[PDB]
Amino acid sequence: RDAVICEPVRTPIGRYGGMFRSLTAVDLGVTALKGLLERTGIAADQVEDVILGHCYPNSEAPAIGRVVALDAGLPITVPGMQVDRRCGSGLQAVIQACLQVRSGDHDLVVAGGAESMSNVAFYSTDMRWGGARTGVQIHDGLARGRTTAGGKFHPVPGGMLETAENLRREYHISRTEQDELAVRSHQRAVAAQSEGVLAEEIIPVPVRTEETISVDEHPRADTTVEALAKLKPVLLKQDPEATVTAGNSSGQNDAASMCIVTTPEKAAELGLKPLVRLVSWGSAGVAPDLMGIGPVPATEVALAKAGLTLADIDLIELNEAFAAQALAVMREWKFGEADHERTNVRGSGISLGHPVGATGGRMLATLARELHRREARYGLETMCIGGGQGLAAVFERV
Amino acid sequence: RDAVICEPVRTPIGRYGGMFRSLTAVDLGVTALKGLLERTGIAADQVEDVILGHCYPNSEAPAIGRVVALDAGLPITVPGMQVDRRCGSGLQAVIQACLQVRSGDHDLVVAGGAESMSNVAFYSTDMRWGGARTGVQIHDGLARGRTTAGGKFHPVPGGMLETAENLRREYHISRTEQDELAVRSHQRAVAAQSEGVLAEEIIPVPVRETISVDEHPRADTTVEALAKLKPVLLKQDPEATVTAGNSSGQNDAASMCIVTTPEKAAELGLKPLVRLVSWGSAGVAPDLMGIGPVPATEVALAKAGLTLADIDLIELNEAFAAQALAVMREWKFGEADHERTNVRGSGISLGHPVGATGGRMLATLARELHRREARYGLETMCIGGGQGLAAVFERV
Amino acid sequence: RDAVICEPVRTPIGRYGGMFRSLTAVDLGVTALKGLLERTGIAADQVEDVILGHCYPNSEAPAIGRVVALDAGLPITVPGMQVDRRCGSGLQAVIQACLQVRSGDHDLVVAGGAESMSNVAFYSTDMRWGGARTGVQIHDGLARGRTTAGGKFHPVPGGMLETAENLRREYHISRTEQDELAVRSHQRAVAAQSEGVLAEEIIPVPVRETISVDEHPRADTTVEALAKLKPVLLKQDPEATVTAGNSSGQNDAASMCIVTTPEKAAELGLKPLVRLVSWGSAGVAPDLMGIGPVPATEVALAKAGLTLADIDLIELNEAFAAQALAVMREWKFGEADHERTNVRGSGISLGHPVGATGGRMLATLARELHRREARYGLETMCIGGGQGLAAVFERV
Amino acid sequence: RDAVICEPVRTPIGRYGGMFRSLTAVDLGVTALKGLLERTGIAADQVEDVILGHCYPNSEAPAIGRVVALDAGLPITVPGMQVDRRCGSGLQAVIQACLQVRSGDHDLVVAGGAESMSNVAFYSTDMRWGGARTGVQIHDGLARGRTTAGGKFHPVPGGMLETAENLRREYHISRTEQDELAVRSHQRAVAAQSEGVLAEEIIPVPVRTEETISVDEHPRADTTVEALAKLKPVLLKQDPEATVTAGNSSGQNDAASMCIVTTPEKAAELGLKPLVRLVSWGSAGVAPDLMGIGPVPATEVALAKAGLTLADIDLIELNEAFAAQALAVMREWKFGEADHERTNVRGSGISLGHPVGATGGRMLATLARELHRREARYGLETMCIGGGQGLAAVFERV
Repeated sequence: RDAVICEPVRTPIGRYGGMFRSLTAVDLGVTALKGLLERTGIAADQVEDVILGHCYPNSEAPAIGRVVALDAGLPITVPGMQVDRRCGSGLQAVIQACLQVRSGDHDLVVAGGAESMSNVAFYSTDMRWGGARTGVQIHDGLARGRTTAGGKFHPVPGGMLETAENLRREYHISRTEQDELAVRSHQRAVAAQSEGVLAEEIIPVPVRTEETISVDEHPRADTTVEALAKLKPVLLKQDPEATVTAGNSSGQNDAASMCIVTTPEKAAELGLKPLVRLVSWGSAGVAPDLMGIGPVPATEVALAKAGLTLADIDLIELNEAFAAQALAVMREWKFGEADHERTNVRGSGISLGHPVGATGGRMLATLARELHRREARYGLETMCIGGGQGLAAVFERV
Repeated sequence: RDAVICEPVRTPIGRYGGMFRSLTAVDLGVTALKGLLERTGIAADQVEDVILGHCYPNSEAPAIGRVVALDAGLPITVPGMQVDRRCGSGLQAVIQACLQVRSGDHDLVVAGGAESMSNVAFYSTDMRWGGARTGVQIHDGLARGRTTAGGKFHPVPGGMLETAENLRREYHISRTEQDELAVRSHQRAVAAQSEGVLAEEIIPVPVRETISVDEHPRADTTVEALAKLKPVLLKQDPEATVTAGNSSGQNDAASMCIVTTPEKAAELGLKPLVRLVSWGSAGVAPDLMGIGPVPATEVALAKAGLTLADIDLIELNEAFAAQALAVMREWKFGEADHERTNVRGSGISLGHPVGATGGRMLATLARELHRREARYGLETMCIGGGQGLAAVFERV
Repeated sequence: RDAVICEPVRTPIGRYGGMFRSLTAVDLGVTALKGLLERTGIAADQVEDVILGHCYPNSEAPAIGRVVALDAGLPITVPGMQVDRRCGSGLQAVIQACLQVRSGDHDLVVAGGAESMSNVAFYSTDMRWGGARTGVQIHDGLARGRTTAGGKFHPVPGGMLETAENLRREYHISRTEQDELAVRSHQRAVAAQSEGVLAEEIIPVPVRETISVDEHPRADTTVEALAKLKPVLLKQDPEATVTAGNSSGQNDAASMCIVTTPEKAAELGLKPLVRLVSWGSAGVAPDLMGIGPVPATEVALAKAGLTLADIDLIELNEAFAAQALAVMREWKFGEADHERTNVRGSGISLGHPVGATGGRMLATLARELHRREARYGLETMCIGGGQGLAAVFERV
Repeated sequence: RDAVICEPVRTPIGRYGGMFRSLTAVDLGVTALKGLLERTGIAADQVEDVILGHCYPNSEAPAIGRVVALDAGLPITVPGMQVDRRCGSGLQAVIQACLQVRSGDHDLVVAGGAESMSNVAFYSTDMRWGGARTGVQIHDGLARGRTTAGGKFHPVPGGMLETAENLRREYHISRTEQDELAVRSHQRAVAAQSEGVLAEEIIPVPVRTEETISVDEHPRADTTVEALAKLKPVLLKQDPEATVTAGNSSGQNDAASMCIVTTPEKAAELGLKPLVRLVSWGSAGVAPDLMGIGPVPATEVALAKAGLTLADIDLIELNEAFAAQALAVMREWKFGEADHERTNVRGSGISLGHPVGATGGRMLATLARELHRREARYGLETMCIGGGQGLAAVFERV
């Protein structure tokens, strides 16, 4: 039986330290979840699991999908959980949801993701037993995670950005091209805002001052290659040829994404309108210091399973973790000017942001809704993953 | 296709602050994973995913299954990830493994769990934008999580231990009943040790000395001795019964198994022990979490078209004696059922290294089914925050 | 022999969280000390000791006098130290400097104070020997010191402010009288600004922009406006009167001066402004701390063979209007006396940067005693935890 | 007027994390102070000031002398305060008490020191306004203080220990020499114990599992050059010629010290028995990275003021922060092995411990009492100070 995606929504995406700074990841998740349930009008006891991608969990919200469900006023009979495959966590959550619905185990579950990078904890492993002899180290959850996802045998001191430079280096990718991709990104997000399509994607978020925010914080209409040319590469001191700036990289962000994963039968029965179904997915491991190229093997797996080629794909969502990383993938994919027209049509991580746990759900909402709008057939959602992985899923319009 | 479980193993279980205090959750997981690969002799590049339950993750090891893969020396081509459904995380990892093997997506994956509760972080969310007006709090990862899992509308100030006092109160469970279960638990664990059946489950672990025995079980445990302990919530509640002796502890361990198909198992010369029949999950009141196994088991049994009468062996994690006794009252157990339940010990005697508990129960359930030539096995646990998880397995 | 005070200076006084927030107590101390040496033209190796009152010290700057000396570029041969007698600390530093000059041990030393209440540390006594059992608490140094200065036998939960309410209650001091004094204090501060007399006390501070103006005094304070403010402790006490308007605040600053002999001074071109006649210290009940200046002053007047009527100028740090008015009650002040007291403002308008307050009061008293060609000045202050300190100086 | 010292006493000295770990600096101070007043019988309202050296103050006890007075039950009329000149703080408190008694301001005050190094705080200056852009550090009050004391232009990343190797290197001091000094220190402390002389100095401390402790925790009778040779130099990694070990270094410790400072005329009126009068004191600054040599110029100043030379000094207390550091000073003094007979005759920081704020009064209680038992005339007390200072005082038997 099929697994279909219904009403994929998200909150707007705030900047790190920005408009959502005072909201927890649970706050955003509850908003998105309540928005989803209001739009679909389904009974709350129809939900059989809430599975959330979530990359900086802590005991403020253990097994966060459960906490989100309770805090949104779902029955205590609704189970939930947390998954982490770094940047792929929100797609991981969806795939998991698809497997347990296709299997006959559940008829309807929620898949999503929530991240408040503004409020990632500082933590220490030296206070339980005392620093009387070692001292006490405190770690930024965000900063520390950049150096550890490849474990002790594959060190990347400069984390993901360092690997983005590695790709720049290996693929001989110019700064200009990187900032050019950056500009397109902002233009498509800003275009999509004005063309009124983001309205169906977004659950507005009430913050309190009772101001309801319904626009993404990071996109800018005045973005240009000349302005971006002025930006300093983050690793310039250690690398003369460094190209990666804050301007052609995705930032740190706050957001939540939610959707319904069900069977076509159950959806008809509840008056849902399925937008896509899962055709295939793939995962893959690559070298931690080249994590950015993770989408290429992942996508090959997903395409092979489905019996498709990349030419069979009408729409592409590729999280653009860094411009150099994304361009590397598109080089491997042998992309023309023509291919950019079907890729990241409403923006990407660079323009919208990268609220890690929620990104898979953002890309999905965009992909699902745009396939429908273009009456296109196949979509590919794929992303690189810190520590050296890739995830890809192929969807087909219903 | 069928998904079968092969070579379900685990490290010994260390006490909180005890023998494994110097080892991280990754250290423990790496040792279990390497011991698994060494026993099965399978090439590392056969592993298509490492899915681990891990309830107190932090940035020392993001997406821990991937880190454990790489730190165990597995190729960069092996993916991995982390899952948290509290106490059910280990079973959850196994279930997901079965779903992606049964679906035809993967042929062979590793499912397991890792927890170093000795090294769970202290943390704050008041230090980034400053604690000028709010003040600053630093939370014990363990302690804080006990109160927040039911969310803001179902806080439990006394954590999971409060929920056990609730079930004891509701079910009229005497202190003596609880301590008898506890004594039974230690008896079985120690008996299992002396019998030598543990050598099959356990991956020995080297510390800076090579350990291969569980830290917590005690041969000398008596009802009279346990009567001497003071209930943790005595001040709050004069008829409190839950002590450190009839509770499961905080612990360190890692658990690993192969999830694969009969066809792939046979090519690799593996010995499939059980296959997954069905599973069920459920939500209950956070303050009554401990009852979680009752509706989750119903679901798993319903799906399998079985009844509890059809179940030859049961693994129930006994987070607390009072919690477990409440489950078994709903199951209407007699003396005799006790004989097919947790026959090599439980959380009370072996400890509860949360993320790794599910794989502990599976290693015993899978192996004990084969050892007894029995047919059906049930694995179930309560879950902090008010959930339950259950899985039915069938001997291959 | 004689001890005379030369060139008493200070930085502007920043609000807590305000204009100097990014500057450390050492940043403020170094600026003030460099300003002092610049104005005086003294050679750096002529400084024999740097003694600083400093009430929230921490290991970023141990024995802060020495750190400030070295960071201001004095040679490694210049000793330095830290003193703490709460609010009296800066006066305590001056008195110590006088003692070891008058004794003949030293010919020239620097006395001062430095406080960055913006950067007072958060600290914990639970992280050394382990937090699992107790939990880990981290305290605001400022919030914490509110309840501890009187020890365990004389608790004052509401801190110094509670003692201000105590004095309000004992002396039947009206809310309106308090606010009148607060307006008075702001008027004199701005007056002193506009008249350019302050430019002489102040070493301007460069921030990443040079600042030379105190942050808290407001030209527009009215009894009408202050009446709107709510008593901090009104919830506990309906008759509470002490607000943020008629209290001294939390602030950042440093003060410095030269303490030398008349001969060394003449020899170096220094212009001695005053000499220390006498000083006194006293302890009072922690819960009536604010009355501290009354016994302290009597001690000091007594050792000087003077009476209060003999004093030409008073500096009284008004930590709170209610406290200040209580002292003035006991001093049987009349409207005329208010004219010779705190003529350039006080804690309420300028702020109360604890360790640097004594040096502020001294810079005003010394220089206003020359402006007015007067003879004796009194500097006195209540102290955290139930103390009082006072010093009589005489114009040279 | 002279300043004379009566009844200098001290608590036993606990080890870092040892027998006094559940006691605060105030607890130790209250005990020593109650002990002083109970021995002497001095009426409490005769005390005009309680001045305590204290190097790791925090808001648990602001102006610690005042707190200790109150907590010891003294009348609310007794003022008090805290001073910090690091290692010199206990002597500094005594010197200040002498100045303000010699001047006529006071007739009688308490001077002492208190330190619970077991209980020194960890702290941060990054948490009030947030560490979003700076990150967060938590510092050991103890380890941090050792690297910051010389300010920004004289950083010492290796702390006190580094300065000790510096002295070892510049004075060509052998490990064996250092360990020999350490052995002797323990011998003399251990002998002082068995000879019964320490009971005069010591105020026994009640502690609850209740026991009464009256013996110093760190001195050990089994200290041998052979045993010491076995320990590895703390800075060996950095410096293959490193010689300084925990065995030839003073420990971190908890204790408190108290004495009466008064005039001959006041002591007579109350029937007190003064032990010594303050002849002179000196203070000096040296390079922070050579802080350990501080006593040499400090002592020169005190001797010059006194019209004395080192030849006139019958007894010497020198706090040996490190054997290397102490030997360097003795090398400057041109000390023979014969001078060891008059120097630290009941032990030193290496054996007895070094509870910083209370060390000054520890040395004074020994010096004053030993000067009378030997009916010698002059005694010197000097100490090197972290951050590059020295403090010295000459006392005369009364």
